[PDB]
Amino acid sequence: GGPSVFLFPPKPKDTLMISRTPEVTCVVVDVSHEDPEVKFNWYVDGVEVHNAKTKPREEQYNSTYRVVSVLTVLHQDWLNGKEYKCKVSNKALPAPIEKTISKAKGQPREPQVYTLPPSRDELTKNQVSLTCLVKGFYPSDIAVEWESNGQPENNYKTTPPVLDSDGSFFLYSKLTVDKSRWQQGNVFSCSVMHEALHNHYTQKSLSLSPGKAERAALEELVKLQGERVRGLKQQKIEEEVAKLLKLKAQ
Amino acid sequence: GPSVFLFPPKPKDTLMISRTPEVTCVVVDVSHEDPEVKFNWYVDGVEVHNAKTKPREEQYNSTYRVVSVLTVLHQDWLNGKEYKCKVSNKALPAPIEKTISKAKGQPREPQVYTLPPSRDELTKNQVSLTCLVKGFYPSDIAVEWESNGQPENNYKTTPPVLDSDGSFFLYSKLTVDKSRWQQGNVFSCSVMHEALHNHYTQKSLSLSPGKAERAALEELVKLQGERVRGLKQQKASAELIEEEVAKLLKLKAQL
Repeated sequence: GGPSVFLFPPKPKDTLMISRTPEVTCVVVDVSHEDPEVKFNWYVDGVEVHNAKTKPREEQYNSTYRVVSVLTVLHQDWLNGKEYKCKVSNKALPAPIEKTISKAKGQPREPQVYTLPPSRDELTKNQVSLTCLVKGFYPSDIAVEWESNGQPENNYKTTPPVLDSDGSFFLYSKLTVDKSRWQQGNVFSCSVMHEALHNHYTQKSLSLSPGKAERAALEELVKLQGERVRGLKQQKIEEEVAKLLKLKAQ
Repeated sequence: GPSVFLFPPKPKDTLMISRTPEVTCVVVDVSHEDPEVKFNWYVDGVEVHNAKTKPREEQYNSTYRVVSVLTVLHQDWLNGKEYKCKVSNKALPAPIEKTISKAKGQPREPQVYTLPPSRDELTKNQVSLTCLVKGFYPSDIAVEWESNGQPENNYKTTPPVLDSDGSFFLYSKLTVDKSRWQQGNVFSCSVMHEALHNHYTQKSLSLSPGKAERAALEELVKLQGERVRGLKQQKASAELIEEEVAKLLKLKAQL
């Protein structure tokens, strides 16, 4: 047993938002101080590529080196299921080691997002738990955050994806808030990114009483469409502005 | 060379006195060149001799996997005693020593909360009953669902997640046909943890009618009772009586 090669996929969030840079990471561990040089060759569907960045080596606790190579990938390439291969050469190896990685294969399935208010039993406590169930998704690569009035909530934790009996995945995200914020009728939003959602995005809202969050969302859309009409009017025209006035009325 | 893993007892086995908690020491990648392996077990530095070694299982890569299982006392494990597995093998420069114990820290009682299905989910054929278990320490816990004193078989539980206050939470999701939920069946989320009285608690969850819905139900019961008594006092088909009596019984059941 000489050096070992491990290959890690991009962060789920990075593959789904076009604004972010998804990268595959090739980690070589148990590199001897004797022969600590490592050459990486990268291949995309068998075709060699040259855009990989090499990180500086790091000392492991067992007085060996860990060496990392990071390859930027195209959103579409990763999601289309292109195979990424890392070939590692080192003098302490009889031959180069190859590892391969790609997105999980299988019929992608759209996540169903369900918000759950606090248990009546939990309303005795000073903090309450807002629950978001995300279920029936494939593959397991997913991102969940919480918002309140278009601003990120930071006091939440998400479970890892769990394999369901039907071969899809589910998880739960738990947002903790002061009971006062809940009782005041604030609207909280569970926001989910996944490859199988329209625009890779959905959100579900949740508040102390039923139609209040639905009414709130409708008013927000009215505001934005009003700004859109005002915008197009200040910009210039008449046909397109009329169509946007029909949207506002809807 | 060979690698040693040490695994703790199943949480349910440490909590029920009827069950046998065991620590498992697994050695993998043992060469059939030097395939003899001696296990020494220590409880808080003190060697013990009650360990049962399983046979030897030639792996696909023509190496051996050897497993040693040490039965532990419920009390010893929960009191946080350290269990050490020392593995000696001629292909090793020195013996490999691995240690395991229950997490150290103030044990904290889990709070159990059942959550009915999202209104949005009641459009679908199956619904999710949710059990939130939070504020527990340490992470060792067991969660099952029951209905009418029988394990429900379509549920999964998440791994314990570390909360921002240093305690753990998880969720257990029971999937049921929406019919079973709608018809007012009681489901129970059952939790075992060292910090619970009797290492056990249960929380139930069902559909029942509100205050206003109960009133309407009582009115229908009255009228259908009059209708049934009417048809019985009169002579109408046992058919029609059967149908009407069945409806009346179903109404009463909903209360």
